[PDB]
Amino acid sequence: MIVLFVDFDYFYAQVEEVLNPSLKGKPVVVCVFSGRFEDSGAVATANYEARKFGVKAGIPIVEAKKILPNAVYLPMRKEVYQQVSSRIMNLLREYSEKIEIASIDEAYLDISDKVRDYREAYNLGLEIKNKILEKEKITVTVGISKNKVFAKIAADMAKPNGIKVIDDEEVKRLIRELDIADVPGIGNITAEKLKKLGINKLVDTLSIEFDKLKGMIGEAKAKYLISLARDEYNEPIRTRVRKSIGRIVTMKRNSRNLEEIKPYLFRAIEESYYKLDKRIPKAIHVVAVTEDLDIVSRGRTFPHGISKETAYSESVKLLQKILEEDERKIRRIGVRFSKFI
DNA sequence: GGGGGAAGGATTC
DNA sequence: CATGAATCCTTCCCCC
Ligand SMILES: Nc1ncnc2c1ncn2[C@H]1C[C@H](O)[C@@H](COP(=O)(O)OP(=O)(O)OP(=O)(O)O)O1
Ligand SMILES: [Ca+2]
Ligand SMILES: [Ca+2]
Ligand SMILES: [Ca+2]
Repeated sequence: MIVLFVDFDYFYAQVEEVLNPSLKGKPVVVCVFSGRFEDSGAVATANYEARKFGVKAGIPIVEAKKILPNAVYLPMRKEVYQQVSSRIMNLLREYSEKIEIASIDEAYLDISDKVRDYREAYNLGLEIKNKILEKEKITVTVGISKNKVFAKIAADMAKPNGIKVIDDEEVKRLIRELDIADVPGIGNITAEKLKKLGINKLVDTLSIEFDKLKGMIGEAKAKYLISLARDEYNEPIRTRVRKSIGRIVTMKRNSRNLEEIKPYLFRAIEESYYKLDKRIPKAIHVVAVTEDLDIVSRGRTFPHGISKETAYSESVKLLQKILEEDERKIRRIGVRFSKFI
């Protein structure tokens, strides 16, 4: 089995560079403006010119301007990036019918029956980078290995605008030298739990009784890491379909007033329904972000589909339930629809 | 005991 | 200061 992972470089900002080439070379910061005070919000992503100085995804726009006050700041345009992404995704289909689209800018290709070895896979890589660079003017990093995880790790090491292969020989090496934290699916919270257990590299997970592992990070995460350490991880490439659709907005100011909140909530439902387009949900959840960045939610599944009318009234109750069951103020309110018919 | 779904949350990218 | 969706976990609950 041979996997080829494609990851587009600094995607949102690169698409803005493509649409306005006079930007290539200058630090570009794509942000989400919360409408609260001035320049309130966060950075969705930034090109590398900007990342050299610490401006990256997740930091306040405010801290970014303090560092790069003259950089170009642009408001995120998700719809545009999505259509550009869809076109690139369609180009990849012509290289394998077995393709897994993991996110707006990541995709795994199962190229076992289109190639015989790593030389041809690597070659197919350059061919794909070029096809995309020509047709869309988007540079992408490619990763190639025996399974999805290592394909992705490969790209993580080769980005930006790179390509790298991790042969079986190097796979066994990494399982021993690679920092467990660099393994996809291992975030700051799990990496921490892993250190207290003394597990610092993939291999280390073998010198520990599975039961203590399952207890600390869960069974799923345990079997996952153990199979990667044993080098028997071989999850297939599957076409994934939406199981959920929703939206959450930020308020001008925190609140607990049902009447002051409703507008934002209804706005979220209107936009969610628009995205459902033909899909009908049997379940709805109202999600709130408390004044201290905590997340609470109340839901309800119905035996039948939900009409926009029902959604509107039901969401109000679930919101009231949240207020009744939590004294804190709400910072962000929103809805989520799932269990489509 | 244990299947199976539902609800609220934890984590990750 | 702090802007969509998947997968997994724990606890309930109904029930044969
Ligand atoms: N914190 C975030 N907030 C909003 N969107 C995000 C965030 N992190 C990532 N994204 C989105 C927008 C990015 O362009 C896209 C690509 O995934 P990402 O992990 O960030 O790849 P990257 O390291 O190559 O840079 P880039 O973010 O520009 O693509 O995912
Ligand atoms: Ca990515
Ligand atoms: Ca990317
Ligand atoms: Ca990590």
